[PDB]
Amino acid sequence: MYDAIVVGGGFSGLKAARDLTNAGKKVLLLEGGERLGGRAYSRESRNVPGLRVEIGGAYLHRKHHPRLAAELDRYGIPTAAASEFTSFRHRLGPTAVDQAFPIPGSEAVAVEAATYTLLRDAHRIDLEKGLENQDLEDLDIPLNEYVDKLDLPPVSRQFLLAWAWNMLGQPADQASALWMLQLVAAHHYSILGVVLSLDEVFSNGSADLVDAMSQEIPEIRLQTVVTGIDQSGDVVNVTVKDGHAFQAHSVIVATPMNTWRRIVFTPALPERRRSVIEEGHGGQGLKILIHVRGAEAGIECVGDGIFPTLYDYCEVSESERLLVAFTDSGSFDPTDIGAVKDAVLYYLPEVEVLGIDYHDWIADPLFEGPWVAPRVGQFSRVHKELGEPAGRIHFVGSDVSLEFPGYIEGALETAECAVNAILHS
Amino acid sequence: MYDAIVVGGGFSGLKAARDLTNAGKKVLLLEGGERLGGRAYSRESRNVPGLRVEIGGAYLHRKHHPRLAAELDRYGIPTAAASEFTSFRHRLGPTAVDQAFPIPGSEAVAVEAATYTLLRDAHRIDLEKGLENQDLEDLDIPLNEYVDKLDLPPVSRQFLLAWAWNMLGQPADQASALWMLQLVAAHHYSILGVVLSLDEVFSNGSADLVDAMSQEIPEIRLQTVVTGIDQSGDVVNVTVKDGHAFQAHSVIVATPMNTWRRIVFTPALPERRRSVIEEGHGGQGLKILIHVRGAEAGIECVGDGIFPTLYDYCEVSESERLLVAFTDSGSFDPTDIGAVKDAVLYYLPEVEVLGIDYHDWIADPLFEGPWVAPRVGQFSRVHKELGEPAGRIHFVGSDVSLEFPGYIEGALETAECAVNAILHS
Ligand SMILES: Cc1cc2nc3c(=O)[nH]c(=O)nc-3n(C[C@H](O)[C@H](O)[C@H](O)COP(=O)(O)OP(=O)(O)OC[C@H]3O[C@@H](n4cnc5c(N)ncnc54)[C@H](O)[C@@H]3O)c2cc1C
Ligand SMILES: Cc1cc2nc3c(=O)[nH]c(=O)nc-3n(C[C@H](O)[C@H](O)[C@H](O)COP(=O)(O)OP(=O)(O)OC[C@H]3O[C@@H](n4cnc5c(N)ncnc54)[C@H](O)[C@@H]3O)c2cc1C
Ligand SMILES: NCCc1ccc(O)c(O)c1
Ligand SMILES: NCCc1ccc(O)c(O)c1
Repeated sequence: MYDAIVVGGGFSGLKAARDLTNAGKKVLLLEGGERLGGRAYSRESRNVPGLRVEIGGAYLHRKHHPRLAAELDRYGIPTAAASEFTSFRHRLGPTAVDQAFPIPGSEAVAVEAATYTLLRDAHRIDLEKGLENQDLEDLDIPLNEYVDKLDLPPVSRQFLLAWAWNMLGQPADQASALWMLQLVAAHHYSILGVVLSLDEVFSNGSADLVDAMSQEIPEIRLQTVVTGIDQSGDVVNVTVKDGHAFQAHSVIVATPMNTWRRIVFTPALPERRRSVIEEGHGGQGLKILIHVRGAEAGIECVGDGIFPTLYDYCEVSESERLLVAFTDSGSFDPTDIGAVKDAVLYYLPEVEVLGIDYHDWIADPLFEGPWVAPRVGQFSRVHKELGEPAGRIHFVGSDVSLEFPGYIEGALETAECAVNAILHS
Repeated sequence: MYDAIVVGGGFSGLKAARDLTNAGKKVLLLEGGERLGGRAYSRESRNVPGLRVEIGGAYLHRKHHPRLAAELDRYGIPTAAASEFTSFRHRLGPTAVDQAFPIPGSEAVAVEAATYTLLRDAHRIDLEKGLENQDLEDLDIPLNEYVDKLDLPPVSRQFLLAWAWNMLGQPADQASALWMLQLVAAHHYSILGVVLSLDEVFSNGSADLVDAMSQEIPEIRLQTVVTGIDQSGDVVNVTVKDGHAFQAHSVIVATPMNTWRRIVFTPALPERRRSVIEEGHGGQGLKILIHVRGAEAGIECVGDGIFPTLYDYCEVSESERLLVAFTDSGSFDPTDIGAVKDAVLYYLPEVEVLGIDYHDWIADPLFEGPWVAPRVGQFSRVHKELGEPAGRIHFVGSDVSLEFPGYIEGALETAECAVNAILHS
């Protein structure tokens, strides 16, 4: 019997389990997989033997992510500034300029006006109240309709759409405008900031921080899949797939939102949460690492291709590199290499694709999705509650962070909040 | 005896007198000077014999100025697109980029945030209510204080300040923030638009339109200075400096705001207007035409110099040009050529000043100022009323336009409005 059982060994669970430990509590961390880190997954490249790649969460920005920064400072984890872009190869039409900010002057007045509308709209969201408690329904519509209302000329329109596709992991017709404004809000009410937060990387991968953190957790069970969390008795009983149950005064669910439906909760969770939990969020982010020949360093491409963005990731040799493409799994099949060639050649006709590397987050039973993105209409029905305690069971993780959802920083923030709650209750 | 006496032969009076005429009214136009056009003043250059220069109002933009556009269309007056800028020589510090929009990326987030604040603030102004009827007092503070609140990094801060100086004709400490926001509002709620409205010029000078218009006015008295307007009787009596009085059912005052205090009105004007009329507005715009050698075509300079802006105006020969500088008459003495050399050399150290040409609008008794700019605190006390009828006497002109003050378009709009009022009353 434990003071707390933490279910899930991504950053959320790891921080929770460690902080509770250091506070003097008796803590058990249960991880379903064979590794720690969750959606922060560094490993050897499938294409380049010996090369260590981030297959999920990679980037941070110290100004926007103070908790993460403090983790890095705590353990002396080195960070390098992310791959700089010297070469611009956009597909935004003939009037675009080949630089990082490709808007031409002919569009400046329009961009000015949209910047006001977007920020006005984002200034409606208060980041503590929850997206369902602020009469924001009018905004919770498909992104494409919202962007059609803005009436943007071609370059800025497509530029906005491409990054929106990248960041949200959803085509414009499935993405919620409200959620886009939520990301704008989370970045100190900045549209620009949403892209400028790709500022830094882990010099040796996320696993450095994963290991530094796990060092301080005395009890961890890998390969342990929780299937039931039962709080009907005086002490919470946690049921596991293959073996003896575990019990604790408190349980922290630190698993991905889309996996919650695979656990039996007793009693059943508060009913307002149930339909969203059953359908899952709509995130379909697809990140592909593309092994290439013939690409010069520092390329960045944004445009109207099936890869909204494609840019430099890593140097492999003097002739070979890794590029990264973002798109979504409903729109693109990464196992279709011809398709990948076409998507790449569209921006970079001189570039030869050697191979691809990715992780199928959706098909992974321990995840059932990459980062969170709500379906249209979801989060104006229920959002804040999803991360609220139901009795003695707490819910944490990037997925339910109000402050920085979809980012490592969000995983850390929700954890902090659960820890403090437990240290009083 | 006339249906109407129009006092002043700038664009305002000219349109009024013509439209009233064409409506079948019996109209007399009284002009104090020896020319028509007022602050739209084309003439021979003082520096370059044979060269025709705009010494006042020169630029327009068809999208922002529909009335002016229709005048030009009516008379087939040719317009050329204004001098294009190929060369940028800013004094905005070492991080500025030498292009028309000199903001660097390091400042983009800050500019984004200020753009929201500025436009939010400008969106408070409704362009029909008058700046004194909307609880805008909080904004009617010195521009420098308002801009200090925005907390802008060096390039965008100085860039904003320099154009504000240019457009308002006042140093930051004397200019009202409210008035700046008013200009933003007038340009379809665009900061950018305030500078992009320098779009076109009269191919042969403003006098073309002045003449086309005056052709259609059958009675005009030049060298006729009105000194009194007396409406105590049944018919308005207009007193003139040297000679017999004139009378009419209606009088349109179409003279510059700052000259109104030199006329005796009977009865005295409504008392709320009196103190502003006595002090005059604070406009001190100084436009200097600088004859130069050693300047290549297409130069534009913006910066922190005593000339906030200095840019290409006219080609004189293969070695000689005219540049134009804007500043204000309280800050700079244009008769001091050494000073002019220093101001120019500051941006363009290779450029030799041959001579200068300007008009002293403030010292001209028929004007007592260039374009309107209120003193801090003036227009939130009284603004809309200044252009409102006092009995049978109407007040028109750029100075009192709510829609486009300081522009020819404003002169046209106020006139239209007086004409319609008279055609009913
Ligand atoms: C492609 C991609 C790119 C990203 N890039 C960035 C980025 O650049 N910057 C950034 O900040 N973030 C990025 N992220 C987001 C970030 O990686 C995650 O949002 C964050 O790591 C979430 O961590 P977590 O602790 O909330 O949950 P997770 O990391 O998902 O951890 C959940 C853990 O629970 C375990 N689990 C699941 N089911 C059970 C079960 N029933 N029983 C026991 N254990 C179970 C899982 O194995 C997993 O270890 C990216 C994400 C993806 C998918
Ligand atoms: C330096 C400068 C640059 C400018 N640049 C531009 C520009 O680029 N674009 C733009 O749109 N506008 C510009 N303007 C503004 C524009 O020129 C004026 O605001 C506009 O022409 C005002 O015209 P008006 O009809 O209101 O009055 P005015 O043009 O001033 O006409 C008033 C008339 O009344 C006469 N008068 C004065 N007192 C008496 C009296 N007591 N009795 C009889 N008659 C009298 C004067 O002689 C004058 O003819 C500029 C102005 C200046 C000063
Ligand atoms: N909700 C944003 C999650 C995210 C994080 C990193 C990325 O590179 C990305 O495209 C999207
Ligand atoms: N109130 C703006 C009046 C104005 C008009 C033309 C100019 O060139 C200028 O600097 C200012």
